Amino acid sequence: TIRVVINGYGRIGRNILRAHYENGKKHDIEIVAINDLGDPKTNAHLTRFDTAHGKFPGTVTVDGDYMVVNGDKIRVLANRNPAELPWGELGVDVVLECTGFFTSKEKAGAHLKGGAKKVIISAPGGKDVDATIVFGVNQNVLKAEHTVISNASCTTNCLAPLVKPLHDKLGVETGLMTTVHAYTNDQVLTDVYHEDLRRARSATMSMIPTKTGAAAAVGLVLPELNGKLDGFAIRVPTINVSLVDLSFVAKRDTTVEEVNSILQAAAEGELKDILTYNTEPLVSIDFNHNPASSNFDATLTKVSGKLVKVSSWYDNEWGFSNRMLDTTVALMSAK
Amino acid sequence: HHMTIRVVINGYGRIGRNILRAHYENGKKHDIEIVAINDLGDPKTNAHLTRFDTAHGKFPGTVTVDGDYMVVNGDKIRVLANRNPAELPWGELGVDVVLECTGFFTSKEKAGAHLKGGAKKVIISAPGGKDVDATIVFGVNQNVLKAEHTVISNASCTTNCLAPLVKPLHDKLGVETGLMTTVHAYTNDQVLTDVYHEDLRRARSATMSMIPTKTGAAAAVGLVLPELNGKLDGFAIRVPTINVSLVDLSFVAKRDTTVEEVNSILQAAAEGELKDILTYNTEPLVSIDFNHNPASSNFDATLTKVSGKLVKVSSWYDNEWGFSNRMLDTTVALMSAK
Amino acid sequence: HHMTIRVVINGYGRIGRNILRAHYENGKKHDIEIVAINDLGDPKTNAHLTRFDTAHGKFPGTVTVDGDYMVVNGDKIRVLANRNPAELPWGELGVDVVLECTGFFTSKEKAGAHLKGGAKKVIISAPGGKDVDATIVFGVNQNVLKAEHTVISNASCTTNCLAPLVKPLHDKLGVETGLMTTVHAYTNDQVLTDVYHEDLRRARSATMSMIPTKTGAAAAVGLVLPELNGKLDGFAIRVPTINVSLVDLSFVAKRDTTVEEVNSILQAAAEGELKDILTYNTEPLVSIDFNHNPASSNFDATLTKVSGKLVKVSSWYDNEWGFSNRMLDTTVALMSAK
Amino acid sequence: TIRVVINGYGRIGRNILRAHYENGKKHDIEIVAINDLGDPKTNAHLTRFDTAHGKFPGTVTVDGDYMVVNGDKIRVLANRNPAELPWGELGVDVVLECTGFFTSKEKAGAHLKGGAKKVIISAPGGKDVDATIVFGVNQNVLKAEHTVISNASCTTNCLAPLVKPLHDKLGVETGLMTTVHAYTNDQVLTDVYHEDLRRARSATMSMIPTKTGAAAAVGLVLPELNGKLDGFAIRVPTINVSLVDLSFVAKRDTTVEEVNSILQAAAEGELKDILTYNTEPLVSIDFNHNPASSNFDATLTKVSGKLVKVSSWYDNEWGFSNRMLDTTVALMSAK
Ligand SMILES: [Mg+2]
Ligand SMILES: [Mg+2]
Ligand SMILES: [Mg+2]
Ligand SMILES: [Mg+2]
Ligand SMILES: [Mg+2]
Ligand SMILES: [Mg+2]
Repeated sequence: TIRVVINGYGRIGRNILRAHYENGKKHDIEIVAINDLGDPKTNAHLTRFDTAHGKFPGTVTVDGDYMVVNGDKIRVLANRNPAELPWGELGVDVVLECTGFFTSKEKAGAHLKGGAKKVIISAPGGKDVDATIVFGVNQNVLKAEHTVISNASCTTNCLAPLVKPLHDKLGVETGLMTTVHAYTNDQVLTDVYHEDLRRARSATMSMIPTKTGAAAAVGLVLPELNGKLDGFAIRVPTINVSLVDLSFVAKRDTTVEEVNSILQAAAEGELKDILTYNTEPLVSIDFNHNPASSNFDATLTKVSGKLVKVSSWYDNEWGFSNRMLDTTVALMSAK
Repeated sequence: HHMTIRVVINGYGRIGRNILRAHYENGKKHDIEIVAINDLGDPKTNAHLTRFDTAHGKFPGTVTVDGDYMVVNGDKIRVLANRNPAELPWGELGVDVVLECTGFFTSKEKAGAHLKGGAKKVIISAPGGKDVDATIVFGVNQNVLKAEHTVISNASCTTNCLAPLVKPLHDKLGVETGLMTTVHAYTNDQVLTDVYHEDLRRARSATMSMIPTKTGAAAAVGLVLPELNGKLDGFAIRVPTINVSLVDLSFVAKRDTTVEEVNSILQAAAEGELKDILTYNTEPLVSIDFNHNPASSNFDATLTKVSGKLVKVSSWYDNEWGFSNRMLDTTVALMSAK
Repeated sequence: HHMTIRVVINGYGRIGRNILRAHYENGKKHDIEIVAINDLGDPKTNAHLTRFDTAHGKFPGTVTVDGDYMVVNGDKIRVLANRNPAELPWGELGVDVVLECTGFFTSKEKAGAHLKGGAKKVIISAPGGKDVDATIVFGVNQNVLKAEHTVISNASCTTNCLAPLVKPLHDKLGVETGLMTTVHAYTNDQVLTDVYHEDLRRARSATMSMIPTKTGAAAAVGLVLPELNGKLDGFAIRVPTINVSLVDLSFVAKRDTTVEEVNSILQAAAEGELKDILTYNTEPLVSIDFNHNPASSNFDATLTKVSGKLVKVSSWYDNEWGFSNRMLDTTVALMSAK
Repeated sequence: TIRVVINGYGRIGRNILRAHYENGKKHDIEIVAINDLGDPKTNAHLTRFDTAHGKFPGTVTVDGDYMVVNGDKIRVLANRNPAELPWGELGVDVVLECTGFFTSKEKAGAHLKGGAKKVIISAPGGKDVDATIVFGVNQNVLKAEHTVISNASCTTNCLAPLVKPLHDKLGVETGLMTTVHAYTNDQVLTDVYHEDLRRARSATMSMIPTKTGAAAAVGLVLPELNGKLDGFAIRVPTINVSLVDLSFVAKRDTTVEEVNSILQAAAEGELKDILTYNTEPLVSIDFNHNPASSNFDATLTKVSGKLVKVSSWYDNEWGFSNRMLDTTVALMSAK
């Protein structure tokens, strides 16, 4: 059994914890501690009640130095310097690094000095991380020697399962992505100073372009695609669930039904439960709280010559949270 | 206006009301007088909706109802309510052009009822049936209009954004094939909370979801640019904004190009032949900054991507206001055709 | 269910569909079987809208269309489509109670057409005409029901929130007079972007504004609590949320009271006679936390204010789900009446 | 002519500046400097483009140490310690204190040490401020000796003009207010740690109660009402424009038309242009960018016995911004 801690009990951290309990602790993981600078009773309240993900169906209480979730005593800690955290004295196998402040292999390595064996960054990592993993696509690159890895981004976890079967079975010459994306807490309600002049604008009233690294990052996960994809994001006024819209030039002629069949076979085969195959006339909220990384919408496929468009819905919080647990197991399992 | 084009609006829904607002808000720049509105609603309600709008704010002007007339900045506009266009007193009113905005008369056969009532021409504020005399994106193909054309289509808001964007690129680079997504504001064909609709996706709350919907607007470019017939297709994703939309076109160029070259082609078009129809934008703007912008296509050079021969270009458009202003442009072009 | 109450739903709009969902989502807690739905829409569309909802999420269960039946968790529900209730085969189906959810048959005279078709009783999912046999807020006055009552009203969602809130306070403090504002989620009588409506305020975009609207729900308390007849009035402010509303009642008490005393009165009622109808809340919650809550009135003790003899009490309510569950409660009470 | 500076060029500061220029500089004021920690080009961009208030109709450029607005050179400064600001060397008459960090008479007095003559706090002040002003209701309490005052809050500026004529002409025994209020930037897009557990919840999806001091603060402005009013706020998903809903026990019997007539007479008399009188069937967005403090909606009045309900719409940004300019003049004019 793998002993995990969560560094940063924000939205990502809370959703990882909820994902662990809501699936019946399918993974051989015990969350033995949370480190967060906020006070425990507020963080427990925000675990019990969420707007996007509703009420936690389990039980959460705070008892002394512990937050108790479905009977499990999770040690609460509040040290801003990771190397002083008692990870070694606590037997910590994997730190889920969810603060957003320690996204390089160097900064995230402080957890190793404090006694933890490994760290998974809940976001794209520096150039210098040991690996960048989309679980279901490249977790086989993991090795026992790795100690700081990145779990990529929500968007890369949607795109890579979509493009891998298509590149294998059809061939991707080049591609361009737009992700139509729910707003996030790096955005604002009404216009206010921001480093980025577009994210400074009300997220509730506008479509807001923003830069994405996900199309390029698929090159890390699928090296044969390095340099072949580019794109951007459009943030729109929804609280959760996003859409990858990928246009690509196929290397040979194809049809709508062949493209769809390739993805259906992948969803029943090696990408089962990571990639799903959807034919019903659904809308974005129907994928809220769906734990898949990539919900391919076969109803939206278009083919015009060699030009193909494919679209996939993803819960940009819940899919990623569940993948953090899958990657935790695969990392402790690497030889 | 004197010895002017006399127009009437059939259907005073949002499209018709926004044509009237566009005409008055630029000071009747076009040599047009709106002399009647036919609509089945209470005239006092239609007058109130002209004074106050959520998306387009308060009308800068005066609107009163005085008997059988709605008076706008002093202009007396006859208010009618008849379901059958052939019974409308268009000959009596000396109508040059009916702006047909109901959605119920989109073929030449149906719209011809206005001509029976004595109007000289009809412009459908939407894609037309296969029998219409022309389909016009003003700035792109108004030169095809002739004096013989009597029932025409002004295409759609989305086609009016796409065609100015793709015409310069096709002329300089060639288009092999292209696929469009329009990320589009919701419209009144959608719903607040889930309820019966003919379309199972538009049956779903528009305020809470991204909602795919079909649109023929990319295929329709072939009616205005015949060299592109059959080469473009696409669909729409409706999102929770009240107005302003984004055309996102991915296409395969016939030769190699670059971000800078694509942007330069569109900059030249915006400064030249497509001035005021197509604009060129480099500032870090968001969709609401194009609300109440009368251009057809506000190209956003900051978003251009090129990977191999695949190009993505994106253009913002006020899906109500641009089209409203183009209806007036096309009215003048039609009446000027020789 | 065996030797059960056989119900049908006339009108499968949101109100009717949410009754069906409420029945199945609590596992058919009530000894009721829904044996038919009459609606003019395509049954496959109505089935899809039962499986997926924005406000209430996915139905936890199965829904298929198999011939003339919609099959819900294995239960065969006959699907009908007839505009005239007197032609519906209610006698053939052994219907005990029609849940009348169309909005078109709210008087006893009109709803009596269901009785001509052979149903035994009708419950209108809305305020009734002056001729209905009873108006029921379950938990407050279901004891007035008699076996002779055949067409009744279940009042409105807002009356079902207000009456449980005010009944305990009137009993212990006395109400001289009261005025209510309900801060209310938008509904499908409103619009996404401004368009013609009979009401000039509901003609305006519901997503961008606070919109006042009339409601008789405070006056209607007098039908269920006659001692309060004529003492309460109010109106609604529609705001941009899809579901869950807030009753905000200001009233003048007949004796002096305090925040703590007011809260204690409502706590005792919630723990006693009004259990599960009225809840008592002290946690720092917001409206979405009451979405899909089946109570009629979720009193929020954190909001209580008293200044002199003026009291303000506020209660959250899922304006769809509470009422849906109460329709089922009132069905059982009506069929149990002696 | 009064030489003004803006400390804190956030939303309040930007809207004060826009209000000055959009009304044709009706007030005998020159904004001679802005002090803000953000960089000038971002703040100029956010002056040119706003979501709630649209595009500034004037011209804004940055030229060296100055932001030029409609031809006026406004000195730009970036000192976080007010006493080091060159206010004296710059002839600063009134500092409009808009940071939200200096809301006591003591903390705000740092501007006086730096050489400014007076400070107006753009929010409720400490117990210790020299005065709390709702312009149009009590600006006559101002005196030459005052050096730190508060301009109250947006909500108090809506409520006080509403209640003053009613108390004078009818009599307010007691009252309770609900303000149905647009969200603000102290709220969040999706649930995240906050000091207040209700404001920690998504402002776009819920009605969110919050505490207000405005009903009590009307006691400062109208001492005869001290202790007689209480209330709270409900934040709802709109970006701007709010509603005061006041229920009160009148001291004598009255009617809907008398209540409305009292307010109509006040809107044409002493409260002209501060209080407006509205009978059209309007909704909240129709009052966006309206510079009044209190837009009374006569269509909503209710009277049941001695119990009266009156409602007033207010642009909670624009009305207050315009009042800051009115109060600036009245403060420099006090003898
Ligand atoms: Mg002429
Ligand atoms: Mg005729
Ligand atoms: Mg000729
Ligand atoms: Mg039975
Ligand atoms: Mg029969
Ligand atoms: Mg009996």
